[PDB]
Amino acid sequence: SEWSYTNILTGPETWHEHYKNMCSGYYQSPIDLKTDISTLDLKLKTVIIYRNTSSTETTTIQNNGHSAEVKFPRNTWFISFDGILDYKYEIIQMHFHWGNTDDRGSEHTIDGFRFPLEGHIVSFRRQMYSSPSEAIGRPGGLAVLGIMHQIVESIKYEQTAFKAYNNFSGVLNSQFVPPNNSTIDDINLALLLSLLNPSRYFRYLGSLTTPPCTENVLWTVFIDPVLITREQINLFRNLPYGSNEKQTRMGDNFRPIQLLNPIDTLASRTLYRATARGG
Amino acid sequence: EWSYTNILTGPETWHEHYKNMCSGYYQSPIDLKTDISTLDLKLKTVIIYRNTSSTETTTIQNNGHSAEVKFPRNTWFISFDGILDYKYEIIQMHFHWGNTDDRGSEHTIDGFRFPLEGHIVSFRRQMYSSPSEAIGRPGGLAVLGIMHQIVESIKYEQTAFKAYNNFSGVLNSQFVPPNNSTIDDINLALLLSLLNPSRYFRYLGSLTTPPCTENVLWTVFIDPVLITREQINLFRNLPYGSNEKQTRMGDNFRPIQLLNPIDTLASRTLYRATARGG
Ligand SMILES: *[C@@H]1O[C@H](CO)[C@@H](O[C@@H]2O[C@H](CO)[C@@H](O)[C@H](O)[C@H]2NC(C)=O)[C@H](O)[C@H]1NC(C)=O
Ligand SMILES: NS(=O)(=O)c1ccc(CCNC(=S)Nc2ccc(I)cc2)cc1
Ligand SMILES: NS(=O)(=O)c1ccc(CCNC(=S)Nc2ccc(I)cc2)cc1
Ligand SMILES: *[C@@H]1O[C@H](CO)[C@@H](O)[C@H](O)[C@H]1NC(C)=O
Ligand SMILES: *[C@@H]1O[C@H](CO)[C@@H](O)[C@H](O)[C@H]1NC(C)=O
Ligand SMILES: *[C@@H]1O[C@H](CO)[C@@H](O)[C@H](O)[C@H]1NC(C)=O
Ligand SMILES: *[C@@H]1O[C@H](CO)[C@@H](O)[C@H](O)[C@H]1NC(C)=O
Ligand SMILES: [Zn+2]
Ligand SMILES: [Zn+2]
Repeated sequence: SEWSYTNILTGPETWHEHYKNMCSGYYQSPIDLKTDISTLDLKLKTVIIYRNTSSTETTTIQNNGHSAEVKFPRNTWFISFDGILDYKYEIIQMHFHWGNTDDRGSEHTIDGFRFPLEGHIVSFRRQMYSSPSEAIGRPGGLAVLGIMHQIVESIKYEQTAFKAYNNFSGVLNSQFVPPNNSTIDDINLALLLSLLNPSRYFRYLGSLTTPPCTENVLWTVFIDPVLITREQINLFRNLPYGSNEKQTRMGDNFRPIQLLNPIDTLASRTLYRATARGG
Repeated sequence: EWSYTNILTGPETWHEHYKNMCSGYYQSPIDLKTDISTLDLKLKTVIIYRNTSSTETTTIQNNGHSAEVKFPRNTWFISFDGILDYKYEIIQMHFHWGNTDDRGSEHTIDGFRFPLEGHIVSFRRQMYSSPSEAIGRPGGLAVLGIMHQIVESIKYEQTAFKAYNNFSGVLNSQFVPPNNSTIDDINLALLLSLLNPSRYFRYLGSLTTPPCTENVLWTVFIDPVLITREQINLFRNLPYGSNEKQTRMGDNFRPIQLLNPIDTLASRTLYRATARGG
């Protein structure tokens, strides 16, 4: 509402001035994920996403004016980074970033390459913090998974990411206006993760990619994309932007690339990478 | 003599010309049916791993029916149980593709054909001392099926051809049968990391070319690795062998077989694996 992607008064170039804590920082996201300048760390294990089977509550999705954001009910979806299914990270939401055109859209790049859509699965560190509102603002409170998606011409519906999303229960269209929300069938996040290799990813400490760009995010970005069709990406593009945006249709809702180590950093960060127990 | 495209020697005739075992009831490929398969949680992630002290060369041949990578002995292995103790040793990798982008794979998944199916062939070194003893004996072989799908937008480094090191450029019109060329080693571990190695169909079946021996433990990964139209067209530049009717190599896949033909004496089951978590 005080920031946008496309209105030059409030757009990404202004965030460092409008939200200095912390959009002016030097641990910002997204970054270029560079295979050659990253350190392989064999101790980083396969990611698991898993559901509390006795959870009953509804999932919703909202056009928040900046993105399409799925809101998961509490105590329902989890991430494990350590092989133990003990509720260390609890998923809160998933939102999406895409392009006006198929050659751009993602926040992260991989060796300079932009994907048409990047999904962000946002969790809080339940191991330490009892609620999301406690975690969102505090050191080390968040972990986000970045899921790239690529467009293919030939695929069965059932093998695309939209199958895991249950097609968003058909809710995406021009009438889905900010700030409306709608109930949807649940997203099968375990199926989504099975559509890529969950051992192969970049890992680094960074930030939220929208203001206030808090530097409290443990980032994991999977290298292999899940697959969607051109028709599916088009469903996002019919969403309208909020009125504080210049462009009418929602698209190009991604932040410009940040450096891993701007010149003013007082302690450099390292980009790590993981791969499966093999090779 | 056999072929894919000559109606006189082609797949419809294999059951008669090679009755052992192309007339059997445990033949491959099959349609891999998600709904009519049994999830078996005990089936673990597949690992491919290299003996880092091997230095022997890899080669590729146009054998007249496919392009076949031949790996040196004692070099590349598969583990299905998480232990790296050389139970399965990889022998070769070959490929099946179509004249057009909408067919080419031997297996289907829920009826869908992919443009290119790779077959990583290994022998059960746990029981048999050499590829030549395992290839015609019970339980001798295990093959991995790798589906590939065409994308328009991708960097070369993220395509399967990075793992293949472009086959050192040997895929071209002048690569005539039965020439063989030395190639850079194929990074099969990287290839496997391009898909989810816990998510696969598993069943007992057969070689997909004569003599169709019924001694193959099949593993077919569900998620495809990615290639470009340019890359698929390289395979289509290869010439077929002189006993094919078609000139350029393509449609070198066997028709779909049933999991359980009517005459079967003991039905087989299609299994499915997925990663721990859900
Ligand atoms: C997935 O969701 C979309 C809606 O977001 C469905 O698209 C609709 O298709 C029918 C016409 O056959 C009409 O209701 C509308 O023209 C479409 N909506 C828009 C905006 O395109 C689509 O059918 C769904 N797909 C599946 C497989 O369920
Ligand atoms: N693009 S990104 O992935 O880097 C990113 C992620 C998240 C944010 C905003 C945080 N707000 C949340 S999750 N609110 C919230 C959380 C719990 C509850 I109960 C109510 C509200 C910004 C950017
Ligand atoms: N399409 S398929 O994947 O079902 C399939 C069909 C046919 C074969 C049999 C080929 N025999 C081999 S591997 N001879 C061989 C033995 C030792 C050596 I050194 C080199 C080669 C294998 C796989
Ligand atoms: C699982 O769901 C039940 C009922 O909603 C809930 O009371 C329980 O706490 C949940 N378990 C978690 C969050 O680990
Ligand atoms: C979502 O929509 C309804 C109906 O318009 C509204 O009353 C409700 O408070 C909204 N809830 C959320 C999740 O913001
Ligand atoms: C690995 O290769 C070395 C040297 O090439 C060889 O002597 C050794 O047997 C191999 N290890 C195996 C096959 O397990
Ligand atoms: C493989 O193919 C393309 C050539 O057009 C290229 O960009 C890539 O560098 C080649 N790599 C090797 C190892 O030859
Ligand atoms: Zn985001
Ligand atoms: Zn084969």
